[PDB]
Amino acid sequence: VKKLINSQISLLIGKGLHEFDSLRDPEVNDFRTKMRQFCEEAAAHRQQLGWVEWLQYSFPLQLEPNRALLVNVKFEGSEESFTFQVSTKDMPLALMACALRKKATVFRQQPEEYALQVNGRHEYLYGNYPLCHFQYICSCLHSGLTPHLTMVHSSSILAMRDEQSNLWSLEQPFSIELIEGRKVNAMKLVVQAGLFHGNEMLCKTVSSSEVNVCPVWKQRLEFDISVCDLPRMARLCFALYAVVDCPIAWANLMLFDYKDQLKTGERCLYMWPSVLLNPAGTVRGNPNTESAAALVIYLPEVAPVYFPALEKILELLREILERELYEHEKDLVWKMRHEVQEHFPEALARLLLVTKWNKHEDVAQMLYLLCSWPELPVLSALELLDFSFPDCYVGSFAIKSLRKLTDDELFQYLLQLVQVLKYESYLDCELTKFLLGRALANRKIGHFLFWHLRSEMHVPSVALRFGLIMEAYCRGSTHHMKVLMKQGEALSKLKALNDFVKVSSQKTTKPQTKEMMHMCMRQETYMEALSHLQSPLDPSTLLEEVCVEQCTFMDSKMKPLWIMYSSEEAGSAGNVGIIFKNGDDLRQDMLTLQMIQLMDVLWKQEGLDLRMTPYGCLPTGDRTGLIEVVLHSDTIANIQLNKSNMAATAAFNKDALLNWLKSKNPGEALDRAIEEFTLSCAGYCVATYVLGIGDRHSDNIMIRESGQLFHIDFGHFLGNFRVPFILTYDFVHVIQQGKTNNSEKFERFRGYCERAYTILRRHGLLFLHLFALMRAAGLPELSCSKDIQYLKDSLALGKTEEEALKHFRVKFNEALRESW
Ligand SMILES: Cn1nc(-c2cnc(N)c(-c3cnn(C(N)=O)c3)n2)nc1C1(c2ccccc2)CC1
Repeated sequence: VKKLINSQISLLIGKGLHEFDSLRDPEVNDFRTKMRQFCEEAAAHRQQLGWVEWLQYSFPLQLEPNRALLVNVKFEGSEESFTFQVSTKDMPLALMACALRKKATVFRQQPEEYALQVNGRHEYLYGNYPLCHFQYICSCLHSGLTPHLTMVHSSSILAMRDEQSNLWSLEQPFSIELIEGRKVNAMKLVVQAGLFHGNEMLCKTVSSSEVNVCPVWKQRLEFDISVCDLPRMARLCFALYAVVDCPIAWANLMLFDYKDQLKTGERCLYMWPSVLLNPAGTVRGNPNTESAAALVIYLPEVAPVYFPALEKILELLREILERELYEHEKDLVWKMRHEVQEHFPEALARLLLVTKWNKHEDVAQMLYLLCSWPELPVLSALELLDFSFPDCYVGSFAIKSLRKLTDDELFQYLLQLVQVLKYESYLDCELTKFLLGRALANRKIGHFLFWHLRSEMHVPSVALRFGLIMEAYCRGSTHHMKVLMKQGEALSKLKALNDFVKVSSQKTTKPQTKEMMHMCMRQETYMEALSHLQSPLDPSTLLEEVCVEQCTFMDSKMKPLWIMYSSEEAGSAGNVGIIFKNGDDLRQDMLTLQMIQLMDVLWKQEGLDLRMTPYGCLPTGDRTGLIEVVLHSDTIANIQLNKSNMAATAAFNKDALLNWLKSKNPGEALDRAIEEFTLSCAGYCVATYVLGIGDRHSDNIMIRESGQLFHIDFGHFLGNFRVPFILTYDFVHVIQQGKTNNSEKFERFRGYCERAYTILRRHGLLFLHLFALMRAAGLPELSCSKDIQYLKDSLALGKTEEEALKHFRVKFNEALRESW
């Protein structure tokens, strides 16, 4: 039992638990015991939660950021149902009462004892909220479907819960002895060092002696800083390069250990290959000890030297610049530090960037203001998670301020918070305890936290950390671990199936490959593995019976698979699909879609539903991911091919899109699809201009039969190949309802673009903090300031609301003139 769980975690996280112990590292050993225990206490509090609190954990509510409707209600142990004509202003409790009365009259004889489960879904409807505030109700009111819900009693939810149980006295200057190395190159070799407190130097970059390629130095490198004035998060960074410039390898390390003690004596640093100095990189050596260039160095003794505790630390024209600053302006902010705490608390980030981290008296002065610093908003707190604020007490404060994050806000920023783990100096950190804690209190946070870490297990710089966090998570969730093993089981099968489709497509016809994909899919093991799991894209979505005849593959380079599902219990809402792609990095796609989804949230909060399609996209492994099938859609390209004996047969290529809409929306149903198209077009015109989505062509823009426009293939963003605003004649034609001149519908569409644009600019900083935290990912198109800059200009964040609107009008007008 205890052994099987250990072998289950190993297979699931894709790294044997025997490997962690084989390193014999006390830090890895300390994190494992402490986090195992932390996660087991969370598991314990959970198994005692009330039945409603278990619904908030296992099935958290999907809420939207009057008018009549038909709803179908049945009960758990019967096929018998009742269809009611209720209102969007009614709470679930009233519908639950109607359902219990209709039961009493059929069965010839309390609502607070039930929850409404969404049929064939891991979704529920409970709490004091009108029906239209629920995502499932809106997805029914929009598509034209009748919600199907089952009355689940308190005892059946409790049965689920139960079945799912488990110092200053050192004034000398800092120095190291650079002994030798064991690398490969073909010239002389120089080892440049540097002391860093995040993205900033504590002193200048002291270089080494030019020793020949054949390498021994044995030099005492002296740094321009004192041993008493080393910050706790001091980072000694190295770089090895060849000269007659060519980078070879880099390596970083902390001067204090996880137990706050200054390190001694000999250190062999297994270096990471280079693409000058890299302070942002991992402080753990390359795990490929056999094929890695190593650097031996000495950490001289100073006699145990522990970093002082907080009790010792604690004992030891201004308004015009508060909206990069000069050396005199910095001195002003630092002298005024007490006034900044009391009258400008949100300016904290600017005060943290002016304190001299190269002087221990200055740090304690800053930290004294910080320990009495009032709580900052979520927006201020997301800025302090950057590697630009590396201090542990700053990070602890940032986490403290982020504790007020709702489960909806935390879920929206989970990708950025997972990325910040790459910046952490030590294994046991506040961020992990916060993620793991918040994961174990919410199965949906826990699901996605797992997939974010699992997706990168093949990346050796994070493999140890990500694997230890997943192991700690499984300790606190034995049932979920098995639920996620089922998802990896389907994915292991989709990878072997896709490898066959790849080989087969280069040897035979598509109908021949398709038929054999079906014969392989219909094998016992494939039928079991691909059916009856939760969707890695959405835990609330249940992938029940796999529809083998409806499955195929797409013709693009990597032969993506088209896997269809159906569920008897769910009805039409159970007809779902996933696209399995293997070969491309899907990280940037996920980020771009999450940023569009965030835009849709900020628009919906202000009462604007621009009819957006934020379809799921999730990396699951090495160059492997899933995309969500948006049902009843097709590319602009396909529609425009204009084939004969079809309902979309056009006399002119321009009419193809409008004829396609007419054929799918007959009669009075057409006018709504023109509005759907107009709103979605405006939202994607803003999203693509703001995010710099270039290289747009008819085969990467899609339309739903409902009229809704949306983009696919986000392989390029932030201007990478200054992208101008885009307007296609083929779309303006549809907005104008097939008229040459129609300004009434064009200006209302221009209004949508203007309104959408302004709303985004007000949260411009939120996109700025989130994209800055994202630099930790290693996306080749999100690597520097020139990438974050594109967003600063696209949103004209410097300018006022009226100045930016005119600048946008020039961008919107230049797109219209470019439209043939
Ligand atoms: C009908 N239909 N629906 C889609 C569809 C639906 N939802 C999506 N999210 C995406 C998507 C997103 N990214 N992406 C990608 N990178 O490839 C694809 N595509 N595609 C088709 C087509 C198809 C399907 C199967 C076999 C041949 C041709 C006609 C192309």
